[PDB]
Amino acid sequence: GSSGSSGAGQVVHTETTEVVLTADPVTGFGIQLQGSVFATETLSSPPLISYIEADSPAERCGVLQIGDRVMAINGIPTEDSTFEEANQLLRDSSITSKVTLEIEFDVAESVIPSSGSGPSSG
Repeated sequence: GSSGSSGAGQVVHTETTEVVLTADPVTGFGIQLQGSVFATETLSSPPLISYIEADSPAERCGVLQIGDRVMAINGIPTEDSTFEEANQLLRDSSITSKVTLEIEFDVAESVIPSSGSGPSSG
């Protein structure tokens, strides 16, 4: 579990962002997820953005990285059903011509960088 003198070890926080993709007149959302076909209940893993079509709205934003961490889809708790379910969500989303993807990222915290070459004050 822990690798090294444990104790006073604070961690960073994580936020969530809503991705608004407009089902293009050709490449609706053009989003791909990674999982499986068969399972027991869930997918034994979160649905990560397998691939993102080009010239698509999912890419246009560029906020959707390959292998993202979708915590939900339009509120849907990505933690059950079959890979198809999630896949269906998108398709359906096409109806309203808008799909919501709950992503999760890290946020910079109060901490000084390392003295070297790269990051410059601004």
